[PDB]
Amino acid sequence: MQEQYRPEEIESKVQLHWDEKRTFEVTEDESKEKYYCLSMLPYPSGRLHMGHVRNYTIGDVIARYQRMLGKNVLQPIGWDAFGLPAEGAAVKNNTAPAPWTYDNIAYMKNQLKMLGFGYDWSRELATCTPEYYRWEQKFFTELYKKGLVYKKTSAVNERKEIPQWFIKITAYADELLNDLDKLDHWPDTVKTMQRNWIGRSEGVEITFNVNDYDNTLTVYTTRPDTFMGCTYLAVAAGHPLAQKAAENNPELAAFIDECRNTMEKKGVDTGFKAVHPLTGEEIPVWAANFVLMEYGTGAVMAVPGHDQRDYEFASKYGLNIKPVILAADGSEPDLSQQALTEKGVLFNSGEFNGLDHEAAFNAIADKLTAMGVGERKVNYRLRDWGVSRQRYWGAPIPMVTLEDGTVMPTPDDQLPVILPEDVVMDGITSPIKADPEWAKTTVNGMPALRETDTFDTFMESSWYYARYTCPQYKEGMLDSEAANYWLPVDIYIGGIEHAIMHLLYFRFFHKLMRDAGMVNSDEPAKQLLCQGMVLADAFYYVGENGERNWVSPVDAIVERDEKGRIVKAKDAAGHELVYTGMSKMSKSKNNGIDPQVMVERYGADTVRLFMMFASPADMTLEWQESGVEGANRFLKRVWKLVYEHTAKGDVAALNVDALTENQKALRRDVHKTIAKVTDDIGRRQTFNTAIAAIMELMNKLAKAPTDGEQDRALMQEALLAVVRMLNPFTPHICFTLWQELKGEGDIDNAPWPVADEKAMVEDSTLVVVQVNGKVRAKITVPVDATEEQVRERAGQEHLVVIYVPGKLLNL
RNA sequence: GCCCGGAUGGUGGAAUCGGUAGACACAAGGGAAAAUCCCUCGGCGUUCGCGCUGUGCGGGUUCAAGUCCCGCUCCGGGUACCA
Ligand SMILES: [Mg+2]
Repeated sequence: MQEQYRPEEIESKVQLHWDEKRTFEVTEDESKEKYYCLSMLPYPSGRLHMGHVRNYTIGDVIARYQRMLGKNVLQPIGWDAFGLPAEGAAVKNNTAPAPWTYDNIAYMKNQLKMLGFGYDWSRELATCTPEYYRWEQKFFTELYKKGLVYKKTSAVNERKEIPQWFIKITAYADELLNDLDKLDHWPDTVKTMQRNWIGRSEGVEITFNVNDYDNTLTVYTTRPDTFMGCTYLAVAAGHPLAQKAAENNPELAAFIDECRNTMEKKGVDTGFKAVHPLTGEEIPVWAANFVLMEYGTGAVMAVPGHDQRDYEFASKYGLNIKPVILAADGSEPDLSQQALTEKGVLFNSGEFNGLDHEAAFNAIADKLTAMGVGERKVNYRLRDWGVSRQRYWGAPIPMVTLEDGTVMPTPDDQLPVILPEDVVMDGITSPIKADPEWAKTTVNGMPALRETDTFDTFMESSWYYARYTCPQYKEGMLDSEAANYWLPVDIYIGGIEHAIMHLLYFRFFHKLMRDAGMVNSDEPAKQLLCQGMVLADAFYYVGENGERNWVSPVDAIVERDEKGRIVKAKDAAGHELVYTGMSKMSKSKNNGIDPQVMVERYGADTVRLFMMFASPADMTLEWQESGVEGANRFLKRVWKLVYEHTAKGDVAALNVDALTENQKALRRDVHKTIAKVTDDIGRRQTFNTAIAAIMELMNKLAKAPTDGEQDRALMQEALLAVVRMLNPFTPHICFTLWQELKGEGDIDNAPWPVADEKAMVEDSTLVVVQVNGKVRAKITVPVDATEEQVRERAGQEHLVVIYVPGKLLNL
């Protein structure tokens, strides 16, 4: 055994070994309990960032630990490889998105190996290859044939009316919302975000006649109980009613054009009068900047007495404000300053007077419904999923338009529709749109023009978790047996910022696949763990020109007070720096830290250990070089204790019967430590305290004598235990130390240590004696003494009723 | 302005159970320039044994609150008129 620990001499040999033995490659083995540990797949930007390192170290810790518990563990890796950055890099360099992307995959793959992540590399996928995207193209054709796909012009952000393909995600909204109650092991924050994003709404559509106007006008309301307080209707700027009025009304015309471009209220009277269906009285119709064209019908019944936006519009333009709901105490409301918003009992409402809110809602709805001018309607904030982009670097959309004018899917025997990778980019137009020949094809015997827009990249990320189960299956999108063996994912790890995009889409996609017969479960992941951001100090100076210039913390020369807080700071050019604290990492604050640099400076194991020790997985992590150094020193001390132990040669069989009292207490701490680290990693997922627990045991182990045969036999049992406990975190050093300790086989398939129950029995326990809360004594008592026995030993104490067994007496 | 989180030593963080506050580590300081190693370290008071105090500020429950409830202050993050 070398005296010095040198990761440059250990890590790449161990990595090569994991590749040569295919250590982390797995199959669908029915004789073992499965565990699917998934980290959000990287985008191949060019190099790993510290967030990848954190995300993927947490997943690797869990994957390795679950393998040591005897489970069959799937930990897959792949590349979300289409998307926008590659077209910008292609143009800037003078290349193409494909070769740039594949070069990045190669470089980042080598980085992930250099971190020692135990992936099943046989299942590696890059989502830009036709072997991947072909199945989403087929799947999109099936969705279309099932009526879940349509095309429409919609406003994207300046503002454009762009045609797009939509998947009807709203067909599944109820279930996406309802099934959140199944998600016990997702965090409350992500669930609430999804609930609010979905925005389920129960209401009524109400249709109005409109004088001297060709069509009726339908509004959506969530408060039909306030119907007799409706003093005007309001319509979105883009509504066809406003469009019409706008032909004779230049005031309106300019308002409608103002709105197309650009929380104040703004509006123009359209001059149209709608007829109130109950009273029969005319009310004015206004165009209003606060009504969304895209939601509901894009028109509202305005009740300024009881909706604050309607109140502020009516106050500004002098429209009638009419009260129809009473205050909590049955008094008429004070509307002199703002709307009365709470649901109450109606007044000023004729036949509907005295009705409470639920009764009012129902009665006014029932009456409009029977009059043929209302109907109950559930709406959603959630929009349908717009899946097309006017971009080149993505999966082609499998639709065609025949010479006819007719629209249909690309035939089965013409899938995949292949994105050509050999292209020159002009910056301006997609190569498959710039070339008129590419879109020309033939379908059902006739000349067609095929779609040139491509899929948004969330299309590929919505199902990759499932394809990892059967990545080389050529017969379909999924081998249902393989997918149902591995799914649902046991734990999915990735940031909270994906909460209402990817983390909603993959739930939807899972359900589509369920309803196609492809999987047999309702949800794709049991547990979601959202790891915190990695932070770093940030500094700037102000130039003579008044501009802020940000300076990397490595270039900061800081000065620290008596208590170590930063009091001044300068750069080597002499600029006075202002310290802004720990801050999210960015190129803008110039405070990013390159994990490659750190891996080369300290070794992967040090970087992994620091990242798991510094803070709980779900909280923010403050990157501190003094902290990383501290981790490196710990591993060096573990290396030292093993070197000195093995230097003494082989070990006698431990004889538990003949152990000394000290020996017995020391062994007790080995086994308690095993029990805690197990519970911390396996159930609590408190990785930082699991490590602290190992460190506290080492501190004792470094003190134990090791001359007598038994002392050494005990250290052997301790160190075999420590090396295994540390292995999910620091597997390179631990792989090597296991061999030095002559552990059996490779550490990766060694059994996780189990605490010996015999080793942990206490002869005695300590009891704190308090008088009136404040501690006045401490006493040792048998782990079997009765109250009165305990309270008697209590009484005997010269300084010395509530009693917790084994813990506390308070008098 | 909304919805959802936070607040413990000089610092990151422990306290899982309402029951010994500060494990573990960093930073300091003392020990045998740099590096390693070993001991001290919440604040104040001290006759060096210890005493009083202490979890942003208030209050409620409790025999007992960092923990559970309710206010106030101050810190972060999402969401842009969804009728
Ligand atoms: Mg603090």
